[PDB]
Amino acid sequence: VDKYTRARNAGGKRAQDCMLLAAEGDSALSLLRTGLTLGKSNPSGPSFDFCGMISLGGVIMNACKKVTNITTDSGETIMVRNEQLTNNKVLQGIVQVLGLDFNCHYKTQEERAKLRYGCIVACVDQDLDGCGKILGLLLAYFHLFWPQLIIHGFVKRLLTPLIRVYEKGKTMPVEFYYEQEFDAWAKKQTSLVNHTVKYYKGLAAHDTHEVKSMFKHFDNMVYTFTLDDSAKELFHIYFGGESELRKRELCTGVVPLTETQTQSIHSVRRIPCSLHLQVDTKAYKLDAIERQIPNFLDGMTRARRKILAGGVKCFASNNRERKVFQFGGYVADHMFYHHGDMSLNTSIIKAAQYYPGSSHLYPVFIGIGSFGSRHLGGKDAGSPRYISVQLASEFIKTMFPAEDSWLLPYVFEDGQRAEPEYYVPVLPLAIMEYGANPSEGWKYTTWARQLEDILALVRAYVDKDNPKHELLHYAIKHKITILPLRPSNYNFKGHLKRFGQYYYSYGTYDISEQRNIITITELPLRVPTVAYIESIKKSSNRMTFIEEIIDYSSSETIEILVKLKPNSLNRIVEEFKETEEQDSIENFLRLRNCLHSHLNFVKPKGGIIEFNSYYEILYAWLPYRRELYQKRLMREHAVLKLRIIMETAIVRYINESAELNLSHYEDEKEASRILSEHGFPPLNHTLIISPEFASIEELNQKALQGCYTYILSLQARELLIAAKTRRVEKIKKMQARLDKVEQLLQESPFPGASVWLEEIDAVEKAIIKGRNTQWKFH
Amino acid sequence: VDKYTRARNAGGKRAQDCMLLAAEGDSALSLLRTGLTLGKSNPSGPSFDFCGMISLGGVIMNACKKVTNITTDSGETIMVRNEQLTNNKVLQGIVQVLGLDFNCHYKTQEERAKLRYGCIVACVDQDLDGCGKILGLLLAYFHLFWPQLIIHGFVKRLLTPLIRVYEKGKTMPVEFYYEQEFDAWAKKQTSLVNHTVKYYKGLAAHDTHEVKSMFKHFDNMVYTFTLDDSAKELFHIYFGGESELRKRELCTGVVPLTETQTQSIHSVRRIPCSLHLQVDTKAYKLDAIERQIPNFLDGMTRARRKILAGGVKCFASNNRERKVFQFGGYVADHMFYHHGDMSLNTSIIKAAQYYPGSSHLYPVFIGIGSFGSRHLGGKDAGSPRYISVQLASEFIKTMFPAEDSWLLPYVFEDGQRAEPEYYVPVLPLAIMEYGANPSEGWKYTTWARQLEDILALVRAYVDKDNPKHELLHYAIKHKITILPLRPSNYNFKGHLKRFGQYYYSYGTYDISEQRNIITITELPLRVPTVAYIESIKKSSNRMTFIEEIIDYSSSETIEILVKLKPNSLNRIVEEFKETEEQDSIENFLRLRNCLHSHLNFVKPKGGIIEFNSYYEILYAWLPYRRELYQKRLMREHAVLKLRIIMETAIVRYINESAELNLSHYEDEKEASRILSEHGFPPLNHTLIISPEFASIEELNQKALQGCYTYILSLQARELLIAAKTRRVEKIKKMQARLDKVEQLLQESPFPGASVWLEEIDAVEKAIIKGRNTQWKFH
DNA sequence: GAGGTATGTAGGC
DNA sequence: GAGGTATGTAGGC
DNA sequence: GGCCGCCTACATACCTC
DNA sequence: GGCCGCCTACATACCTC
Ligand SMILES: COc1cc([C@@H]2c3cc4c(cc3[C@@H](O[C@@H]3O[C@@H]5CO[C@@H](C)O[C@H]5[C@H](O)[C@H]3O)[C@H]3COC(=O)[C@H]23)OCO4)cc(OC)c1O
Ligand SMILES: COc1cc([C@@H]2c3cc4c(cc3[C@@H](O[C@@H]3O[C@@H]5CO[C@@H](C)O[C@H]5[C@H](O)[C@H]3O)[C@H]3COC(=O)[C@H]23)OCO4)cc(OC)c1O
Ligand SMILES: [Mg+2]
Ligand SMILES: [Mg+2]
Repeated sequence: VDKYTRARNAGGKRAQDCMLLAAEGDSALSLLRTGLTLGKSNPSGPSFDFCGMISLGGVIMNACKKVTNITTDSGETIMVRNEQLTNNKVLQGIVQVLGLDFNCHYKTQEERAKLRYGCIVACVDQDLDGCGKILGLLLAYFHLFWPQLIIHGFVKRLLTPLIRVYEKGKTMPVEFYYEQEFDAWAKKQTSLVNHTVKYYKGLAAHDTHEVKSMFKHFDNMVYTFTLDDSAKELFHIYFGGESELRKRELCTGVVPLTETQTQSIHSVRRIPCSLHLQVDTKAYKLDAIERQIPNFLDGMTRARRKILAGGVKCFASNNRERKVFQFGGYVADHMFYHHGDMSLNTSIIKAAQYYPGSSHLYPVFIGIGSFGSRHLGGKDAGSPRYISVQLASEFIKTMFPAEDSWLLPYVFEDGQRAEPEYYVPVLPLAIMEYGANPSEGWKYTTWARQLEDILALVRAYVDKDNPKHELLHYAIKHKITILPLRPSNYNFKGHLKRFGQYYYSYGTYDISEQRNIITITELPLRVPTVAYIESIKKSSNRMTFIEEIIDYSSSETIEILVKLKPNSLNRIVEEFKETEEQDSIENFLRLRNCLHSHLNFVKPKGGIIEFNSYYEILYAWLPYRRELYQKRLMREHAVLKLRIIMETAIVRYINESAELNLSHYEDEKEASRILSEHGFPPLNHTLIISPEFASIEELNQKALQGCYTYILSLQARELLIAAKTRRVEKIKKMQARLDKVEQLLQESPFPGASVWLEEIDAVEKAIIKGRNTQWKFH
Repeated sequence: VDKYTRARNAGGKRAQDCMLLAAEGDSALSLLRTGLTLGKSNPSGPSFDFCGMISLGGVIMNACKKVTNITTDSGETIMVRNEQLTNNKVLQGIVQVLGLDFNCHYKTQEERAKLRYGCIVACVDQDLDGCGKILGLLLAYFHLFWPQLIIHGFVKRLLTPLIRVYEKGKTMPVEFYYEQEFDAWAKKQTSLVNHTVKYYKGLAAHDTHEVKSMFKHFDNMVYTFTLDDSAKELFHIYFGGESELRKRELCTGVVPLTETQTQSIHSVRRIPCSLHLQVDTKAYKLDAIERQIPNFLDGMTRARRKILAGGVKCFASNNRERKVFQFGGYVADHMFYHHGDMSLNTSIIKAAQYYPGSSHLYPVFIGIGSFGSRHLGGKDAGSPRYISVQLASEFIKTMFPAEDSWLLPYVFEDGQRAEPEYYVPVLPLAIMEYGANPSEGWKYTTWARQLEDILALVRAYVDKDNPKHELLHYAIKHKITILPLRPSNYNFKGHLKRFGQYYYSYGTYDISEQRNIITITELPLRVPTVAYIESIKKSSNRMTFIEEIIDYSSSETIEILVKLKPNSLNRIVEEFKETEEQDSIENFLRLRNCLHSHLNFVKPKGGIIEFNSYYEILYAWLPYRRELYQKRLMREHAVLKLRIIMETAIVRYINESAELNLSHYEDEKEASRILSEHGFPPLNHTLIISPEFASIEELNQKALQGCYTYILSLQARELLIAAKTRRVEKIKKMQARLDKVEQLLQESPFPGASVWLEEIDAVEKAIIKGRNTQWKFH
């Protein structure tokens, strides 16, 4: 068994006194090695005797979905392990280490005494990924096979502090375990004075003195799992079985533990399995749902919106090419991505990919390097080390305006601003892209719609001159859906058809009877075009009718020749019995693809939402964009009023500076006093010149007060009359813009509808420019 | 054979038309895959037929040092391959692919026809590492075993452009191959207008259109190696044999190719092996010498000083902990490290390590995490992802002053400033650290001296009040070396002894005759203390006298018990015959270590230098520090005079601003004209407030001219009388400092000697503070 | 007297 | 009517 | 996310005649 | 510096009675 340092005096007569430390990873392995190799000067703490160490190798395989429970009709319920379940390395290694067998029920004391270890202790990072997923899977495995071990306290975990607050002059921390508990303590505290807060997002984050202090009290922080009667149904719901049983379980939200329950947990270290599944596992499931399911407003997940915000910040100053690993490091540093860089780099590569049938029809990045062709389905991309990306600055700036970004709700990580909670683009991305992802109860599949039907719908909704504007609003009222929405034909030489309530994409083929070669030039929408030939070479009877398959397709195009038997050409027609929707050759070559859509997204609040059609998603996305435009115009009006009054005061001071002559006043106090005496308005120029994320009410409440720094901070060069004339012209331009904004707020359909129209035209032009340049705008 | 995609139609009757593409890495593999899978629309270019692909897996093993050439006395010179040479994976894979046997000499045409490929083509990055090292090793292998293959043009390479300059409106580049050629072309060019310069520091840097254009002319850029009569001695010198034979070969410098030779190379693609060894291999050897051998001024290699400069820039704003991989990415991005991050992260970890016997006695970083203990010799450090570092801000700022860093010579990469060419600290790091590195002809071994003898020497050199000042200067004159230099005793409980001309470090042991257990508590200076017990468990007779060895040592301390045979205690004394320098037990347990020093460093110019003693290194380091102090004081004097005159002009304008009243002047032109009329001095305040990297002559030549921006850029708040009084006091302080500087330049030993003394005291205090806090200054 | 074997360091492929 | 087998996507371990 | 072949020198061990 | 086991759902194939 690899990554297993055997504990001495284990497996013998003293085996009942030995514990096995199951680590979720190698960082936990290193922490355990340090703690157990403390050795001398720490006799109370454990050493490698009576303490074995084993790694779980990340998450483990869910055995609830592997067991079959067949042939229980013989009077006994026998459970048969899957061959994939039998051949797993980590589970069989754990079974070998413990010396346990599946056939035996560990009822009496002797059966447990047969074990090679007294108990198994799990050490995982104090986070959702590991405390609720890895530990949850391990607990489910043990409950599924040997419930008596959990009942008799064979399974336990070592609990580590997530957050430590140190008060100055005191060496003991508060070691809080959950974010909610720490927040409650902080709000209970009068102030955070002389308090240093440290977050341990992983076991390896602990320091040498910290791990020494932990292992000094290693007899503590060890909690035994207990099995209740209600735990069976919870284990069945969360792991294994039908997905729907957990769907209705994951649409509610995590119920926090009562104070009495937490007090019982900490007083005596006996964690019920039901409570663990209710809290930690459910929290992990909800987080994974919010992490792997896109938000319908921006059509992109937390990872991809985080990447987009990081790219916007990184490439704003200069659009120079950046290596994928460097950009991922920048995103993790600035956007507070605390998971890793393998998945982040993979997500960046996927976001920057662009080929026929790729997931992203309008990528947010332009990629320099080899990002993979349609033939490998994006799997042939090069390493992130030697691959560069750039921000599609014009497409993003026309699709995600910065002024909109200023007014979006934002996610705050540890009190610091991070990527926005959601973006509200001028056009719905959730309808314009492809995707097929499972996530802990819900599957997400989306097929992109044409960028002619969506444009028509949005323009008819916004433009009052559109003849279908009133009809479209009535459709919004009563869900008529008068205008059509159709799958995108871009980069697809086949043809889409609709039968019943389903769409099918067909590849095209050429038959040369005299040459007896079948030429296929376009395959279904998202087939990898290389796994396709493997599928057609593995169909037993399909391969019998043919002799050779050669792939002459270059990049971006498909051209495959099939040499078949001379007498089979008619026989195939007799073999497959073509229907009205697919031909005999299409049936033979699997050229038809039924496209299914699972329109499951996450709400802006954080829940799950399911749409029956793409019209519903569009109708849900419309009001958010309307309200964003309206509030953006209102904020622009307010800030422009403030800027006009500030600039008028500035010009007045520039005019009167000769008369005032503040060169003979003591300091800023006297100068501010005399400026207030002369009637100059007090206002904080920092907020006026840059409101940033300032709402209307706070903008007003902060601009009503302030200092006279605007007057004091202006340089001598601004006193020249040319600068004053430029300032006056700027005031005229700003007041004209203010009048235009006031006109915009009174527009007939809704405020800012015309601005939405020009934005739509600009983003359409940018998208066309991208399409006709292979998404290489240079 | 792994990483080998067999070419079709190879190994048969058409094998003579097939070529094998030997790639130094997987990025080259990806480039070759793209080029060969271009396929359609590129019929002239090659495809996977007639073109095999194989990876070299980085550098290969040098077979010149593995062959033995034994038993040639039988009338024939038979060469015997080493078992390590036989068992190498990559070389045997290449041999299998080609179908080459070692016994046969490929004289006639039939023997070459027996080969499975027509020729072997090497593709490597156009840089010193790969074109001169990997290709050089491959050429040496082929020349050593089958010279007739090189003679008959079996070995060839594909050459790629290092630098491409594109002129606007023209699609063809200039594709320059060497830095010298590109520099000559650029200086020949009148100006760099409408020219875009792209550097390809690796094959994967090429773009899709670029690789398509390259493979369109793939019949070109293929150069066959030719063997000359003079190539045998060159191959022997550069690879294999004695090191000294190349020592005198690497102390000269690379001789550039003549224009006629380069014209012959590019006319007919026939590269002589002698020219390749003379240019590319020698350049690689010189670069590796400069890369792996520290500079005696700062005692750190190019990578290490690059890391130091990157850390100084990164942690200057905030000393917050940074992950090792993040810091390595920052260093690579800002200091232009174009090799990787594996070696960079390893170097960062080694630089931040601190334990008894570690290489760095005074690390430049304080490490948060597990950097490894003395037991594994630093090999037990954790992964760079979960390990943090901080800059030892006070130690660095007292040891590498910033004002010194302003005046150092700097390395410019592609016209952009990078880490300094060398640091010259207040105390010689080359004398105060450990190290043992081979580098292409020279070995570097250094044992740190005590930080009491070095301090005494430097203080006696600098302080004129020291009673040995004149004696030390006379010693400098005639190399007496009156004062002693001894190895450091810190973190070493043993004792150093000197015999003849060599120093020996001894571990200490305690003998308990009644207990019959030998307890060793301190081992030699740099033994890993775990490989030590492996060495003592592998000595056949040394293990016979003993029964058990147990390691009770914790971190930072050594405590090992040896249980030996009851009657062996006296027999060991009879077995080993103790000498006057080592005892019988010390001989038995290998507790004596002779410390050897190979004082080989790199000159600031770029050569190699060898010192016979540490006194020579100290005497070489002293004048550089003296001159830096003198020039720093000169620059301070000049810039302080400039700041005095600028501030006096500023105060005069602030006083007269009421009378001037520039508020009625049209623009900056008239304002500057009237200021010049009033007698205000013109000078560029940007250089005055921050000369940054500016010499005396350029500082003067730029300060004599300038604009009046200093007057125009000052804010209104500065016109208050308190600001004017503060400015006047600042002028008084700066003039007093100027007088003190003028006094400093007239100091008796040399200018700035006293400043050197205070610097020495400050760095000694900071070092002591680190020493007594386990290098954890917090 | 016998050497050729294996190790080991930092900066790189 | 027979189900259990294998695959496959993106974000994570 | 760990792990593994190589170069370069030079000294020091062991091993075998 | 590449490469490899897992979770999550769901539809669609094949395979076998
Ligand atoms: C060895 O050390 C540990 C490894 C792991 C697993 C892991 C486990 C594996 C395994 C591979 C991996 C690997 O995943 C790979 O990442 C790749 C990243 O690029 C993308 C393109 O492709 C991904 C592979 O699809 C995936 O397989 C690790 C990445 O980060 C992890 O957490 C993964 O192959 C065999 O078992 C967990 C640990 O404890 C927490 C460890 O200590
Ligand atoms: C697989 O892909 C390639 C690999 C390579 C080699 C390499 C080769 C190896 C091998 C390992 C390695 C590995 O070195 C390892 O790095 C580690 C980095 O952390 C430090 C602590 O420890 C280092 C190991 O001491 C070293 O062994 C690569 C790192 O960068 C390289 O260049 C190395 O084990 C077997 O053969 C070259 C290529 O073409 C250019 C490749 O395509
Ligand atoms: Mg985690
Ligand atoms: Mg290179």
